[PDB]
Amino acid sequence: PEWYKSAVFYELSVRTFQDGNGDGKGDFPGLTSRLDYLKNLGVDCLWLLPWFPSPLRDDGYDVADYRGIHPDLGTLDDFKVFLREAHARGLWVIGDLVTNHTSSDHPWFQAARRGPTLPDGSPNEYHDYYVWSDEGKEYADTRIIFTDTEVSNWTLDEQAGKYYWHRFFASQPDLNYDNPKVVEELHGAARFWLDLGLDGFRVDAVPYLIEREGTSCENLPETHEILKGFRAMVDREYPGRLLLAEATQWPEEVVEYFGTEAEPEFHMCFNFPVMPRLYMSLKREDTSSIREIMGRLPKIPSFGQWCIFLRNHDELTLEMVTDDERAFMYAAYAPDARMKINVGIRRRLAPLLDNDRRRIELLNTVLLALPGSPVLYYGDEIGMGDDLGLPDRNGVRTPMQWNAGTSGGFSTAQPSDCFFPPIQDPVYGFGRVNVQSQLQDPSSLLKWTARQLELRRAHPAFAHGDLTFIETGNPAILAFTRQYDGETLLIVSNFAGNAQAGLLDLAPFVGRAPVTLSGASPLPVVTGNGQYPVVMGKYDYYWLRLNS
Amino acid sequence: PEWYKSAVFYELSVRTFQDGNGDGKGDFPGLTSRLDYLKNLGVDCLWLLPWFPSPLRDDGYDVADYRGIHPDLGTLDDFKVFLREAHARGLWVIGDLVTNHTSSDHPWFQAARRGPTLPDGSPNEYHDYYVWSDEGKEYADTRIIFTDTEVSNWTLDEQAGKYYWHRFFASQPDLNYDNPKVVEELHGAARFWLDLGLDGFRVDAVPYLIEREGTSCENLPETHEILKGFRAMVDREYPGRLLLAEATQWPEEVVEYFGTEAEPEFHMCFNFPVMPRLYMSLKREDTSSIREIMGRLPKIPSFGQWCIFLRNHDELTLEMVTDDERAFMYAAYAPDARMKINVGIRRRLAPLLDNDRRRIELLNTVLLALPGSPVLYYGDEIGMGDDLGLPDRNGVRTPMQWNAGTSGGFSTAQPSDCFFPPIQDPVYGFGRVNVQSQLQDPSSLLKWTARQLELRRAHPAFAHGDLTFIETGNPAILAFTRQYDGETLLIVSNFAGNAQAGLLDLAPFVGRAPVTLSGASPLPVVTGNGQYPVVMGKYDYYWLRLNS
Ligand SMILES: [Ca+2]
Ligand SMILES: [Ca+2]
Ligand SMILES: [Mg+2]
Ligand SMILES: [Mg+2]
Repeated sequence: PEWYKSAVFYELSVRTFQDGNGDGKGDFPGLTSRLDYLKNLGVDCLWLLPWFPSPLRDDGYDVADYRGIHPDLGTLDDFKVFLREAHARGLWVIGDLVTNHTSSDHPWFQAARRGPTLPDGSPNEYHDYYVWSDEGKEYADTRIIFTDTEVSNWTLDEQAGKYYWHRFFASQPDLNYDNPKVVEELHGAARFWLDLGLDGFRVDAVPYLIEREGTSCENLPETHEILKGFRAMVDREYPGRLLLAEATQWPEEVVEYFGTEAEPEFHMCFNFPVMPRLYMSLKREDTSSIREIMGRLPKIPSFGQWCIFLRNHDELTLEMVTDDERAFMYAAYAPDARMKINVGIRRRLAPLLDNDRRRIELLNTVLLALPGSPVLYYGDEIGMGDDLGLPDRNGVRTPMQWNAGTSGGFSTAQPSDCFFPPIQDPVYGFGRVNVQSQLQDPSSLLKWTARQLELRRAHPAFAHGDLTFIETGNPAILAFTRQYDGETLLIVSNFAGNAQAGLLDLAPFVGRAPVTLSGASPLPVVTGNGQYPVVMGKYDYYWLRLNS
Repeated sequence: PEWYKSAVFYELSVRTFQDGNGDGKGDFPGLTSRLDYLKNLGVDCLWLLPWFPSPLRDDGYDVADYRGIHPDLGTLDDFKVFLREAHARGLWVIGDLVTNHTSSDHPWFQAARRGPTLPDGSPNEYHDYYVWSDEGKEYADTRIIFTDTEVSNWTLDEQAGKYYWHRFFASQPDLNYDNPKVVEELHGAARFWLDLGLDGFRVDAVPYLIEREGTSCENLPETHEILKGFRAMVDREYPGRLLLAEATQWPEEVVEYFGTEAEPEFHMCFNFPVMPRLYMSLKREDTSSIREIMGRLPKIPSFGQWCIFLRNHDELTLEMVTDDERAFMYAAYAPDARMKINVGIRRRLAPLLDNDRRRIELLNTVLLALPGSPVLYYGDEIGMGDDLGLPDRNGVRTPMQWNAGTSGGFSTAQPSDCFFPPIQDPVYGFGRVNVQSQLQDPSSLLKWTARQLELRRAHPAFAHGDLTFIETGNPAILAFTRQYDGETLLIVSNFAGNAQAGLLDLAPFVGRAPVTLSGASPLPVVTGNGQYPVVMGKYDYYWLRLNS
């Protein structure tokens, strides 16, 4: 099995994890100095948010140089020391590859906006890197992702006197993927980090590569053909590396980003479809949407693995739910207007769940039990909160809370001088929520998370097994089996806030003896018709194995 | 029923609870400012720790005066305005009436140590307030309560050329209740206080205030007789006022401190026998000794009400258990030698349980669901810790952690300047553990404790019902009914740290449905032989109702 299929992933931002030089901004020596924490947590793969030169208008997703380290973060040598130190402990590291767009400061765009003809009359080879219209009327009816900021995906450049296309901020013009030259520029950018030993990339915003009149300009077959060539290049020149897709689409579209056995595409795709449903079910005490949306997801190819997640550095996206589900999620998880942004909710995991550790634990166990490799949002493992006074999605990117000291140990700069201010409020601030506290606390959420990954790590069925929902006769009780190489696990979760009963249909397993995976406390052998009664307490989770 | 049977009791110490003036010592004006917090928590009755003037060689239980206010805590003025406010919100206030002994610095000993006759020739009336002994051989077959500090109960005084008796410290000379001017002086002690508004007293060290040869000098019939007088004096002169007794003995010998219907002693008595087997059964994951010690209590009189508790201002006493049980307890709950004292363990409740909230919540449920009126020890509702760098049992008596400011909000004096230092450590300290934080946090242990009080108060069969244990087929699962007034509670509690299956014996309720007390989700209907199957997750509590 390929290494990503057994990996626990951890998403962090360099600028926001550990400040190492007192200026208030995270950097590569600060991260390096913290690799022991990441390793002893149970993390296998670090996914780093963009680290390139950038004005930071979309926090570095507006790349101005695909081949440097951003001056806030240190030097290209600092990055080389970090990559070497992470590999010595057995961590993989992936980067973030912004294929769809660059920053409007990228030298390419500064050359492109000078018109099709550079002022001495010869053709301007860069003008064509980007996507231009005389009046910005093409691709109408296509939607706007940043609904609270942009009013058109086209914008007029003052010096070219034409419009350019951008699916995101106006400072992030789309790259033109019908220009073969653009394809090689990025294959070459991927080559520069892969040559240095990077283990692969998260690949950003992949559904939006190619645009076509008369289409939504999402999931276009031309976009898949490009992504196929990225994999064909990685497959030939860098066997073993990982390509992981960001694609918030509906199930029948997401699964396509794996390609096929004959035409592979991505190795991994975030399971965006399940993520909203975890939160809906919890609030409805009805888990059917989890089962319904899961059942819409086709089998993926042999090399493929889902990456399961609860929250990331973005808002909780309601882009891919129905109008009614969206409206239901806003009412349940966004009671204040300031809580929402671009068809999303911009809150951290713990505040989404009313800080109820039981609910945090339940979803964290659903995160570890579905088919796939899990990704942890940095700081979620100590129960970090949010700062919704910050703009856009910055509120869920406050600094990591290392201890109760100056700026939660993130920096020796004062809180007001850090890149984003470290949280200080009585519930979620660093005096109460910090890593030092929770390493010394015997029953902290940090120790739980570690123990629970330790638990997962000891049963490969969690990483490689099939999946089979079990009828429970109570919508509050979600039940499934995970089967692999002999072992059968049976996973039972109550999404209600009080005690619940069910009749598990274990008819296929009559005469088997369930045991807890933690300590093998025995449960009644399944007998008779196999209709098996269970009771559960509020948010309980049963991790069992079925012995034959 | 009488108000005590239906009340929530809160134990606190004025010195430790809230400083009003700035000198690092909790005073009555300050306690009076925190009366709303106790009201909103759902507490009915404050049991205070001795507020009387003292040298404090045993935090107020070496009493030098019985009829005034220790100047640390403020004035008698202040006490008035305090008892006026506690009553102006619906709070009963009881007091600690220290009986078997006084402080060696109490006028009646100061005078008594001058000998059996004054130098002028007139018999010293006071010399026989206390027990004396020419050659200290009278009363050998006796144990010393404080075995870490006292070698014997006799202490040779100098100025009276004589030994004198103390069951506790040499600075607490025992009182002589073969003297009737003594008895009068402690009926007169009371009269002082109940006449101002007080509602009763906890009675200190009842089983030891009468001593006689050839015996064990505890629980002697001569001793119970005086107590009957106190009750008699109180029923006669102050009707509807409480008497609660510290009676750490084996069960039957304790029940005797209630009186009988004919001649009655104490209304209320701490259920010392059960409090240790809770801790034992959690570690053993085997509740059998919880039943056994409740199954060895005799029924109690009508007016009689057990007082239930988990922890208090002392250590966790292990005095009344078998020598096998006392070794296991130490092995389980005192890994470090300096955590023991006087055949006991001097740790707070949250550290005793590894700061594991699930375990904390569990014992609290069983607290509030066993037959009695419960007493909560201050700070346990937020999870406070213990400081073993304090002497005696003062490690579980640190300042109330109110917020995250100067000294936890307990005082404006810095931590070095407080009567005892607040706790500052990364786990239990007041930057992480305080009231302000827990007021603001939807799922805090504070709000959980007051939610569970609200839930106890909607179901009077907790205070007033009887009690019947139910078979479960698994010693880890403790279940019992509490019936009263045509309502039946079914209380099911799992003491194991992993999931447990049980077979509950519900034969008497065939055709009834258990429904959760919280949220009213019904469980399946008891059918057949009433062998009702259950599964529980680690430390679950099911609070159910059985409908006709
Ligand atoms: Ca594009
Ligand atoms: Ca005595
Ligand atoms: Mg820095
Ligand atoms: Mg004071």
